[PDB]
Amino acid sequence: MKLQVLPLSQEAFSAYGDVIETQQRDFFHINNGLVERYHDLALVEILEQDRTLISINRAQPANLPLTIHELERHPLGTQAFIPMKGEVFVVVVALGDDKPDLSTLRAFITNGEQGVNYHRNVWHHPLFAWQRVTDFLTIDRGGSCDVESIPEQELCFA
Amino acid sequence: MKLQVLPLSQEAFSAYGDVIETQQRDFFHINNGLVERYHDLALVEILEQDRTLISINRAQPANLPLTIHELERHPLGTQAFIPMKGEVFVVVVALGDDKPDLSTLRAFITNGEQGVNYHRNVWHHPLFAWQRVTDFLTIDRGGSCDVESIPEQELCFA
Repeated sequence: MKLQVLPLSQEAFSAYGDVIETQQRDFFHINNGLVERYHDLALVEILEQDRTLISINRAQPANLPLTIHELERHPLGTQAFIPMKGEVFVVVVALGDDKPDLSTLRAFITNGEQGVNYHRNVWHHPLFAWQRVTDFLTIDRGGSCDVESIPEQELCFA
Repeated sequence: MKLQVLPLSQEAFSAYGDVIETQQRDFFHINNGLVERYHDLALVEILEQDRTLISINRAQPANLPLTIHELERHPLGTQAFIPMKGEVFVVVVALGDDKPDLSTLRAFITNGEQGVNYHRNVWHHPLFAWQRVTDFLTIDRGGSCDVESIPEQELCFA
């Protein structure tokens, strides 16, 4: 089953989470104008844990052609990923209350200038780099989530 | 008044906050080993606000030679800064319950591979880039902090 990978945008990703980027986003000038502050880009949410967690996930690149078969979901908290050095990366998402609703499965490749923030219960493929090793700053609950199998998918670019 | 800038390290910065880096830090292997997760790097803390905020601060470079004279502190929450593209940056910190205790004033230059996380009430100079424009991913309360003047300081490298 082929799954076309589309460019990442806030509009197309609205149902799964937030896109962390500055392009076409509102900001406040701070100081003489030395700093531009692009406020509230991602809705962080953590349940059953007063403290949020900041970590660094160093993910290896995946074998090409990419072909996922599993999906995870964190019902207890959101999870953000921001490339450490501005590298491009891929994400696969899907909705569904019980199991992943295949009709809502989507694949997105970033422009190398945007991060991502998965909303609670959103199904997404486990982290993996694209082309070369990559460091991702993570912002989530990360405690102890839900893995589910799906019909093998072969990601395509076109 | 000259102020020598020392290399940033967790040991020397322990009293002001946390250093977000992977070097010599403990991590868990995830998957067959595709991802390495370096858990809890920074103590995020927010008061009088259920939600944490994630934004991007685009700071202009400062005029050389660097010479600060003000210091701010956020009594209500911590504040993290992580360079977007791995660029080096400088930080000035100091403690003190009421006003900045000048005997604890310190300046630090990062190695371009580390972020920083200011603890509550810690005095730090407002954000500014080094050499060239820089994007910083921020993680704080950012509401509406306390600015205080100090004897002019000229930062030096040696």
